Amino acid sequence: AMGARLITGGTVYTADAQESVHARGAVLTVDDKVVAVGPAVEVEQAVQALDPAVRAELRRLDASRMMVLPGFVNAHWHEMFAMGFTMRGALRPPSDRADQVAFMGGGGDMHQISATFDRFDGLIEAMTEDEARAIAEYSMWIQLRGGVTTLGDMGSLNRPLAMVEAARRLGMRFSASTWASDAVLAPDRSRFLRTRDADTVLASFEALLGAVAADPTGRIRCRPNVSYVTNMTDELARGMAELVERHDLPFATHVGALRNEADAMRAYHGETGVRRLAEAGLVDERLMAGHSAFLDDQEQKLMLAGRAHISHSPGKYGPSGESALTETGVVPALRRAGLDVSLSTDAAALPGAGIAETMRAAWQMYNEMSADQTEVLPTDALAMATRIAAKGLRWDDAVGSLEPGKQADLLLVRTDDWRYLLNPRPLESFLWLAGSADVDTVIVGGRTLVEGGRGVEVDEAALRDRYLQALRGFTTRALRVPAEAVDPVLAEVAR
Amino acid sequence: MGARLITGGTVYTADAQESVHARGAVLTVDDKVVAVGPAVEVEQAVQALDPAVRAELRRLDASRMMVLPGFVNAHWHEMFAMGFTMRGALRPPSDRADQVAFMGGGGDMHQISATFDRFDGLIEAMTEDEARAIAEYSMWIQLRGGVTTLGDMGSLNRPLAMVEAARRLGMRFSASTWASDAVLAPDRSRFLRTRDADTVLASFEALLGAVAADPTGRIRCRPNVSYVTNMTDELARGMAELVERHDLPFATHVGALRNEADAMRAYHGETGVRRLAEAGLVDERLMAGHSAFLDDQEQKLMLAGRAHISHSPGKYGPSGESALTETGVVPALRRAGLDVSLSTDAAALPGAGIAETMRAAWQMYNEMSADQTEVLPTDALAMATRIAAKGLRWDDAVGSLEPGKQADLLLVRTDDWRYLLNPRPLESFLWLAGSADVDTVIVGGRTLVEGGRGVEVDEAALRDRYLQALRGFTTRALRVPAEAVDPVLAEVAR
Ligand SMILES: [Zn+2]
Ligand SMILES: [Zn+2]
Repeated sequence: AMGARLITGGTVYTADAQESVHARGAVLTVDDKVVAVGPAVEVEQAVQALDPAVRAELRRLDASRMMVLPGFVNAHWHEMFAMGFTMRGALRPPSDRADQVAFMGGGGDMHQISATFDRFDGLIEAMTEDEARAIAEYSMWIQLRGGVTTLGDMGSLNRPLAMVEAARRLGMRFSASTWASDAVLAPDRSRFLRTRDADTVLASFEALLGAVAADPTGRIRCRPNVSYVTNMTDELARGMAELVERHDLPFATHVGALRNEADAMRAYHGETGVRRLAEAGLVDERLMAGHSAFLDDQEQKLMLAGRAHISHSPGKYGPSGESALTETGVVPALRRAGLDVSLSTDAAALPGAGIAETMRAAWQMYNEMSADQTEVLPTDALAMATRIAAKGLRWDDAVGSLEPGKQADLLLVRTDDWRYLLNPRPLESFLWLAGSADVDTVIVGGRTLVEGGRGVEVDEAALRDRYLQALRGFTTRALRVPAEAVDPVLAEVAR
Repeated sequence: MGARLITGGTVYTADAQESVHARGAVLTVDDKVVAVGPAVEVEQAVQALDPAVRAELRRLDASRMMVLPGFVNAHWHEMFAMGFTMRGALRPPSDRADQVAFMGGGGDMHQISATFDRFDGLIEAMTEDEARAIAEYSMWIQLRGGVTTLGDMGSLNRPLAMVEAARRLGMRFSASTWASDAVLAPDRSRFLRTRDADTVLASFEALLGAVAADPTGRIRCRPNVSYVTNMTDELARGMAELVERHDLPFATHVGALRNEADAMRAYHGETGVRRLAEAGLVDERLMAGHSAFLDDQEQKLMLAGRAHISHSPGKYGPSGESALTETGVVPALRRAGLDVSLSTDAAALPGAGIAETMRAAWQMYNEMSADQTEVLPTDALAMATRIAAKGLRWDDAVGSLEPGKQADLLLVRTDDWRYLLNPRPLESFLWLAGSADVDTVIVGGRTLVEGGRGVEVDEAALRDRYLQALRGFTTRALRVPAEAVDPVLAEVAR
């Protein structure tokens, strides 16, 4: 962006170190940065202290009927929209009555999960560049529409460079990754099959790192991940450790996700996920561990001693049949012991809970478990979806809070309807009765991308129609689903 | 009102089979559903009407919509009179100095008991106009969120003001009166009796007599006890006699808090469910609010009596209550075949509606059991419709879209990104939608809400009368200085 903007009159949640809230607050931005944030009258002094040239073109946004938030940082996300017709998706009968416990449910089917994750590379290769771009753009637009200004890929069924291109075009921030799986649990062999050379998987991530260095927007970073500790060799783990030290990067993986994980890990690898990561030298401040609930006392102590990070998705565990909240209570207990814990959406093949829905879930579920309405305050849920997530992503230098020097990444929500009436804590009303759909305005680096809940830098109808066309092509050609099953569903879409 | 055909959308019936019809239809004549099913089946029912009826048939195009039964919120309290005081409008915008209070940390049973015993005094200080203006706005919020049948389980309001508000808004209401005849005082080792049980019972009989004539089919009543802490044996035995004589449902709060059983034993010598069981109140009439802190014998009494539990998993966390995971008893009793419905409870400011509560149950019950099928989305719907109507003893008329039942239904728009390609729009609704996403509300075939707007109410007027009433009551009855109240009311974006 170019020029100064003053967003004044609303309640401003900063998610700074003090979790500061300013009723009748203001945010002054110049180009892509926040320069001043506080009470309207304090910020008005900063305006009078600008270069006259800058003040003369200052745009004033009246936000008195609005709440101002930092942009959501969704640090644990997967692009999976290519599986819309197959994965718990568009071909199910409308009735749910015949549904069965499957996949992640009932403790986890570890063989099926391992095998499914090892198949990703083959399905990515079956995708056209246009299908990748069209599906990435729509999938990432849905995140942006729900207030996500910084999105973290932790392993996607899509082409990394298609997703980088989608992020560049949409105007949002993206931490790109590659799919990394070099082992599969084969029960008929009584061993893991080493499915790939660790060094080839690491070279692919270095090729992505080289391509993202060439992007000049400052909006694209990358972070290597391992799909899941079941699908990781010692050689992949040691290589990731060496790569993240050499390039000074964050690192992400899924670990302690499922009840049946530890038993499969001991049987096939001879050791549980966190202890294998710890041996490789990966349990340290760089680590974002997805889920990380099924940890014994030694593994909890390794996470605390390393000052690691856990990303938690309490909005989506129930519908997947996962028990990564209440079966162990470990993630809330590690948060109480001073571990950084952020909130993330995870993802599915169809639209599911956004950050706003995940913030509500944490606020309900952590407080209920501890019989304590102060364990997660609404401003805690916000910090867990903004500043603390940015810290796990190692992007808190630039995003996650409204503070002088950080990027002008912010959301406006309308607070003038019955849901907000008389509440001096509009964030609380937002967690009670609002969601992703209630994000009104989205600004990234001082540029408005969304306004009145509408994209102002995209053709929403085009994003939708290209996604449906891409999904049809990929589903019929790559997934070999008959056109007879696909076309009736696409004919029912309300355009 | 005539015949209406609502066709083209996905129709959730919450009938006995939990039937769902993609490209389904609902045919209504006057106040009743006459046909529901596939569009082509229902189209046959249209051709089978009297020609006079068919000639004036109106068609609603619902092809871009999902159709639900009207939500039955069987456990609600009108508390909007406490907007400035109770966790409300005078708090600082920063939450950082908040402390565990009231229901939190196991429950402050002395403070809870004392607070509940003060209700009769505050209701008495209310004008009829204050009561009506606050009731109407409070109940409009329920209606706006898709609640077509609302159950009072003890309100800070005048019963007949709330009946009048329900009559005017066009929704269904089970009215109650406030019942508290004991308090747990810290200076005592036994309950202090505060009222004659017969006076408390006479108040409910005056309400029952006032609504007895009502011909609309929209007003019923159900006696409640506030909380078993504030109930004498004489009140309990009197309620039992009243509900037998008048053939009524019965509701109370029991096993709500960790610290309840210990206070109950210390002051009454017996826990809530056993005291209800002694009175003869643990039977099919009982809707027990919360009912999580039950030992083995009390769970057995609930199952043997075929009692009903109303659960509010949407609101436990923010109150610091642990009525879901600390015991896991409510999900376990549901698995054992006890009727369990979902309710909002209520607060003094707008909180989780039924839609938010349905999502909560769907996330939280499934996560606890590592089983995505323990509560299916259609289960969450049944728990907020047909099963709640059964607990309220109104399932004769409402709670499901079936021939003969009232034409009480909701339309939700399903044409945006949230719903795209999902053949289970209810699932997308629980993921990404809420109370605000209710588009149309029909009660007995009359449209009360359309495009998320009141059809036959001035929403700005309901708001402004509520704020006027709230100001009077807050400054006069709650003695909050005008200096604290007027700056808040001046900041309302009209
Ligand atoms: Zn994940
Ligand atoms: Zn209640």
